[PDB]
Amino acid sequence: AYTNSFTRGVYYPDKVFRSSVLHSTQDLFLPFFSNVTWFHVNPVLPFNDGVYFASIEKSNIIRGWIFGTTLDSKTQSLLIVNNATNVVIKVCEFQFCNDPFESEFRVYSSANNCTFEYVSQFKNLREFVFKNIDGYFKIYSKHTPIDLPQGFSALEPLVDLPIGINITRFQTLLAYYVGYLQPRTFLLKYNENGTITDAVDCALDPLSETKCTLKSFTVEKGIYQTSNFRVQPTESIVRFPNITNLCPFDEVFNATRFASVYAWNRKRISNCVADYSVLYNLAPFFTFKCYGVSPTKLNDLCFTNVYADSFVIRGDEVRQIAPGQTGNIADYNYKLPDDFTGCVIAWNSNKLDSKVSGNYNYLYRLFRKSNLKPFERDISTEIYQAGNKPCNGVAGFNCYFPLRSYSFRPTYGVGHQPYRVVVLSFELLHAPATVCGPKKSTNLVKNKCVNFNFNGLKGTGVLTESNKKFLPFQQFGRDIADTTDAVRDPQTLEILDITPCSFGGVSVITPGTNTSNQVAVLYQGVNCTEVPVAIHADQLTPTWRVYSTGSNVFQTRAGCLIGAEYVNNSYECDIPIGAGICASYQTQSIIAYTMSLGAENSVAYSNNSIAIPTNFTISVTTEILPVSMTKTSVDCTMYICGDSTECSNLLLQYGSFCTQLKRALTGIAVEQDKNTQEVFAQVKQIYKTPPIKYFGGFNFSQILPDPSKPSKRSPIEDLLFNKVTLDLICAQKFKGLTVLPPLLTDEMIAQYTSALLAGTITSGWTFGAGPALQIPFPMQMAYRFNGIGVTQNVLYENQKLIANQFNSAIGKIQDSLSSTPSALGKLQDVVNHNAQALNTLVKQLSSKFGAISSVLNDIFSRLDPPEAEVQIDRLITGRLQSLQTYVTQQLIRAAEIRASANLAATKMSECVLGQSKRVDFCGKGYHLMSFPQSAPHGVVFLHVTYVPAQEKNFTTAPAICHDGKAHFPREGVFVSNGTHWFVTQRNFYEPQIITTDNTFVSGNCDVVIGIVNNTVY
Amino acid sequence: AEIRASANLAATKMSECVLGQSKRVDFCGKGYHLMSFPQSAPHGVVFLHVTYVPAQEKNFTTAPAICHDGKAHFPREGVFVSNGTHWFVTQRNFYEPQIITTDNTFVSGNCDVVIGIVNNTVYD
Amino acid sequence: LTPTWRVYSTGSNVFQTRAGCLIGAEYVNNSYECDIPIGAGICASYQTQSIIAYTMSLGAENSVAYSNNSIAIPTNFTISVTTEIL
Amino acid sequence: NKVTLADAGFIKQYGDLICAQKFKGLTVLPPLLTDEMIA
Amino acid sequence: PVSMTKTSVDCTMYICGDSTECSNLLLQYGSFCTQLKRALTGIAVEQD
Ligand SMILES: *[C@@H]1O[C@H](CO)[C@@H](O)[C@H](O)[C@H]1NC(C)=O
Ligand SMILES: *[C@@H]1O[C@H](CO)[C@@H](O)[C@H](O)[C@H]1NC(C)=O
Ligand SMILES: *[C@@H]1O[C@H](CO)[C@@H](O)[C@H](O)[C@H]1NC(C)=O
Ligand SMILES: *[C@@H]1O[C@H](CO)[C@@H](O)[C@H](O)[C@H]1NC(C)=O
Ligand SMILES: *[C@@H]1O[C@H](CO)[C@@H](O)[C@H](O)[C@H]1NC(C)=O
Ligand SMILES: *[C@@H]1O[C@H](CO)[C@@H](O)[C@H](O)[C@H]1NC(C)=O
Ligand SMILES: *[C@@H]1O[C@H](CO)[C@@H](O)[C@H](O)[C@H]1NC(C)=O
Ligand SMILES: *[C@@H]1O[C@H](CO)[C@@H](O)[C@H](O)[C@H]1NC(C)=O
Ligand SMILES: *[C@@H]1O[C@H](CO)[C@@H](O)[C@H](O)[C@H]1NC(C)=O
Ligand SMILES: *[C@@H]1O[C@H](CO)[C@@H](O)[C@H](O)[C@H]1NC(C)=O
Ligand SMILES: *[C@@H]1O[C@H](CO)[C@@H](O)[C@H](O)[C@H]1NC(C)=O
Ligand SMILES: *[C@@H]1O[C@H](CO)[C@@H](O)[C@H](O)[C@H]1NC(C)=O
Ligand SMILES: *[C@@H]1O[C@H](CO)[C@@H](O)[C@H](O)[C@H]1NC(C)=O
Ligand SMILES: *[C@@H]1O[C@H](CO)[C@@H](O)[C@H](O)[C@H]1NC(C)=O
Repeated sequence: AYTNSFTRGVYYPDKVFRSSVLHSTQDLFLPFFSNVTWFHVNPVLPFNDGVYFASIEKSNIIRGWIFGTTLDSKTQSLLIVNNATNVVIKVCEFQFCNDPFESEFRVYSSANNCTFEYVSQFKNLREFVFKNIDGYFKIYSKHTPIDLPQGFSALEPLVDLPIGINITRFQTLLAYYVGYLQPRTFLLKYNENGTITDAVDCALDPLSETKCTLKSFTVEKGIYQTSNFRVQPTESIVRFPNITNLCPFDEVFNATRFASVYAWNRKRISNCVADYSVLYNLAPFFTFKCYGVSPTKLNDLCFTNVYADSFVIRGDEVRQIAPGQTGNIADYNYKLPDDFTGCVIAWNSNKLDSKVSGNYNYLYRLFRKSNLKPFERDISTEIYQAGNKPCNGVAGFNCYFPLRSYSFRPTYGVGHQPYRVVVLSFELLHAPATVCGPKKSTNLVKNKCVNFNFNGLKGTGVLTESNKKFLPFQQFGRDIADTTDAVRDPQTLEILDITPCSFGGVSVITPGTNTSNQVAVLYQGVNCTEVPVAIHADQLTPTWRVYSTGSNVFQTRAGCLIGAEYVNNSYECDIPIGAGICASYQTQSIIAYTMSLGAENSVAYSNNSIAIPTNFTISVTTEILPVSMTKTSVDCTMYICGDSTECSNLLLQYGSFCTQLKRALTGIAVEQDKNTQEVFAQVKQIYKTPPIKYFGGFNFSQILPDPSKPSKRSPIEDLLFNKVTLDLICAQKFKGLTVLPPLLTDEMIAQYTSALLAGTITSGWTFGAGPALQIPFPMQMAYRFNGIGVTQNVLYENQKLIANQFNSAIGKIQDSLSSTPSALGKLQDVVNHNAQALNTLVKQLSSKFGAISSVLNDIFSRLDPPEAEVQIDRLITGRLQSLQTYVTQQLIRAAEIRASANLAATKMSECVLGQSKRVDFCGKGYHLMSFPQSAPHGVVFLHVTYVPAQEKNFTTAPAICHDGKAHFPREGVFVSNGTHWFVTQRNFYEPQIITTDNTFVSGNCDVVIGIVNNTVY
Repeated sequence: AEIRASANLAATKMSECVLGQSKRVDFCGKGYHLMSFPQSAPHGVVFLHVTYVPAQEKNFTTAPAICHDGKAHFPREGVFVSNGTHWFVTQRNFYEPQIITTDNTFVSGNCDVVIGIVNNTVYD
Repeated sequence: LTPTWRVYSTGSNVFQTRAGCLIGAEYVNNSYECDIPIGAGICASYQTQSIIAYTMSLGAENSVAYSNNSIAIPTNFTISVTTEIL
Repeated sequence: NKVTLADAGFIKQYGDLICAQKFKGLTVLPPLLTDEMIA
Repeated sequence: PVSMTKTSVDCTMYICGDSTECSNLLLQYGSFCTQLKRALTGIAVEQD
């Protein structure tokens, strides 16, 4: 039968204790919700990559297993039996009987050579995990007092056996379930007492991939870039030249007599198959040193200009056959270019060249005027002159013959014994190739993703017939990036274009893990006709699938959306997809739609119709502005090195990096206090509110300091300081990352805010321009109504209604902040950004950066200084880069916060210390006044504005013709109830009788279009 | 980027403080801005801001409106203040008491709504 | 002691602050304008003769005589000329 | 018609400089608001 | 100007194009690609 494995088979991947962490592990796991085979009480199930084995029973019916390859005597098989006394393990040549199954003698007949033996110690669930890696048979296990259960439980290591055999099949020695392992990435959640309490299978589905991307088990609503889909190569091809003759290496290496180093011999190698394995049969212990390549890779490459230079030298000069070496041999005999690509093969040839008597067939130049250029040969015998004399003639004093013989003898020490040297020079500068290693050519697959190899150029992509034409000397084409984009096929000589395999970005639209587990997927920049759908795991690198269902596939200019039904109704954007398309959870399913820009409203325009408001609303709105960020300090050496003195000494050689970082962070830290001072320290005097808090009916209790509180904060300020969350700090501290306190405490900032509020309440805007002049609050409001163009009588006649509207509006602010979650989101964003940056810095200390380990002490305690310093250099470079990135991001964030703080200071000056006429600067409507409230890292402004309401249509005229004079309203607009004509102020309907004092006259009523006949009393 | 923000601010101040008179509070100095003068400085600009600062304040009694002949009067371009026994209308930022006439105030309704209205003669 | 040198803790010249331990300054109870900022509201200055730590002063307290019928009006003015450097 | 865009971030159908960038892993995403909605 | 081009980078494709050994090595340089992606996503959201 078959059943669902659920979330079972997780096993502790390491022996390290961990607590309150989310750790990511790549290992052989049992994929979640896997189809496991259920057997009941059996056959010989295969061993694919490791096995999860479960056994629900209460009678020890299951006793062991037999892992092996043929399970016969012709091979070696592992045997594991659980006898009531012990457990027996035996890798040994077993002729297992056909139905093994208490008489243990009924399992196998013969037990030939045994290379490994070992002995050790409500139904029940015995879970096991068997793996075979690097010759080790690992077993993890767990017992649970109990269709597999549907809970989470993790398996602990039991034993690793060095059994040294391949295991392809196994059989249970007699309900047991058998699942299989695959290479997977898992996100494991460790408990506080170090217990794995949950896992996420990253490759299970798109939501799991989102969870692993965010390193969390809960995903908020939104759209997340999770990974990129990548089409995988279907097959592989190899295209090498058709040449089959072997290279003439025997006539080079196996030569009766080699040349002299001064007249060294050069041989051209072409049109042949170069099998370098034929080497390694030279005078044993020979030197085979390569430059630009590795000896083990020569058989896999193709070469352009292969030359074999052969000569004989003395052993102690073999070190001189290398780039940049100096000496008689390297200066006057045989020089190699500094940029030499090739291989030097040297081997002692005492038994070929040495002569008991002295061999004079091998000479070397000892004296030359100048040095030689690379690969140059000098075969002249002129007399070298070390003296100023006209040496022209024969040898003598300061006149030496330039060549001297080695005189190799069998009795010499190794250092002066003959060595035969062969230098192979080749250009791996691709180019058309004639010498190639032994490699078989497959067929050419076009218009299909493949792994390809053209004369050693390896790659993956799609090959198409090219319209480009190469010149005879050209074999590859290159693009702007200098990557090969065209290749001439070595056999047919046609030109093929190389294109990358289809790939793209994938985004996951989630309504929120809380709300639902449904997801939609956006394949970005792709049309649905091209969305990968390959069934087998050969495509869509994510490796999960979101199959179509008809109405669940939509095409947007941002890409193809799968899993969201498109609707024709328009809404506000909930989750932005792009190109006008948004998505949301209907409730039940995810729906995509075109976003609405808002509701239409045709304004009734006429040449004589005017709408005048008849009422108003006092609106109180909120504006939240960051003012400062956490001041941070970094102990550079403690972060980079951390208790390692060797690392500190090595660090000293890297420059003034830490001084620069400290200076930049100090600049940011000082700027934060400057920001706070510029926002809140505007007042010179700490004004205090009057003990008797009557203000004409206006109630400031929610904004004024509350004397009960130990901090003397207002109720709204307390709500703000509780809504913004401001052991991880200790972990950061241990790495040298510290937070510096702000200069102004929250009590001092609240005191500044209180002084500002008292000044504005008791004196209006006068305390911002000089001495604070007291004025009754209703009179101040009358001034602020005169500011927005409303006559004073409006306030005094509506004092109680205005006061009540203000009080109710101020009352709703507490709810509005506390209710809407993402209200303080800007200040919380500042806090979260700092915390995230520091946590990222701490987490970067576990990165190896290509070194063998991220622990400096382990590197120093296991390596000699020469190589240790290389590894430590990798680590120090990586950590320095982490610090530099952190400081640069901090500088950019501090610039942005400084802009926000300059804006907050401007708002403090122009909305709290005065009444602003700038539209939308201090709230939506017509600004009346504003109140500041401190917030953990910023300032909240409560803007009080006047909003017209209950508008009424009237008929209007540009002017009034009376007595023959044209009349225009001095401080208002002409309106008509329908039959009578009044003059009204603009923002409040207050009709008045048209007199010659509320009106002025200019010209006759013959030029003013629209002029109307009436009487100006 | 920081210096460019500073130079944008300096250009704005050159436009609104030197080429005009600014109503924005504290944009062109502390006090009510009258005018400003630019002076070039080595790598920047210096603005000499000339502002009007009120001084030598005196307390007065004040009322929202004045009741006369059963009519409520609100000041046109001033506030009502009292020497102690008589009543004047003054401009806000400088003590310039004037006899309350029916030319520097306006009538709006009766003296039965304003919370604080005071009886006195509005000379016609 | 990594910095080797040590400043003697004479008792009256050791103080605890949220910024850390201050040694070589005497905490007083007067409030002056901040001269050298230590942090968390604490500043330092040369008294004259020794270094003193103190809680910084936000400014001189003031109380505006608010009533529901009293208005302060300036009788005079000053023409001020301030400087702004950009 | 006076400002020339380079990519504009719209669907590319498999089969110049944009192609080079895309093959190297660099893409342009479309703005949320279209030109018509901004208009 | 109001907005600029929104850009996305496939870090693995740029650094390790079509090489798998390079990708498995790149898995050891920490969260660099994740930080780059987060920064560019922040820019892209800021444009809208
Ligand atoms: C972890 O184990 C400890 C053992 O002392 C126990 O006290 C604690 O409650 C456990 N944690 C849980 C149950 O979350
Ligand atoms: C040299 O000769 C030996 C013996 O015939 C042979 O095994 C070897 O491969 C030859 N070396 C080369 C480089 O051909
Ligand atoms: C995607 O490909 C199909 C098939 O060629 C085509 O009809 C469609 O227009 C393409 N998508 C876009 C956005 O052009
Ligand atoms: C006044 O408005 C109406 C309707 O919009 C229009 O027909 C008429 O021409 C306008 N007046 C004049 C003088 O055009
Ligand atoms: C103005 O609005 C208020 C509600 O805030 C209402 O009580 C009052 O009656 C309205 N005034 C008029 C004249 O409708
Ligand atoms: C002012 O408002 C607070 C909170 O809404 C309330 O408790 C208090 O009684 C109010 N004061 C007056 C004088 O109405
Ligand atoms: C003004 O008139 C238009 C059309 O005549 C009407 O739709 C609108 O509701 C009116 N507005 C008011 C405030 O009466
Ligand atoms: C004219 O305005 C008066 C208010 O002053 C109003 O009582 C009257 O109804 C208006 N005329 C018409 C025709 O509505
Ligand atoms: C307004 O009165 C004047 C006075 O003679 C007259 O000429 C004009 O035609 C009148 N206009 C209308 C629209 O009645
Ligand atoms: C205004 O009255 C208050 C309270 O009596 C007083 O302290 C203040 O000095 C007075 N103002 C002037 C300018 O005399
Ligand atoms: C009242 O004003 C009058 C001027 O009309 C003058 O007696 C003096 O300034 C004030 N009187 C008192 C007692 O303040
Ligand atoms: C002003 O005069 C009216 C009319 O007699 C009276 O009702 C009112 O009380 C007077 N005001 C004061 C403050 O005495
Ligand atoms: C006006 O102020 C006085 C003194 O400050 C106070 O006794 C009175 O209650 C206030 N007005 C009202 C209506 O309470
Ligand atoms: C106003 O102040 C000036 C000094 O700035 C002084 O000379 C003058 O007498 C003052 N005027 C009054 C009326 O106090």
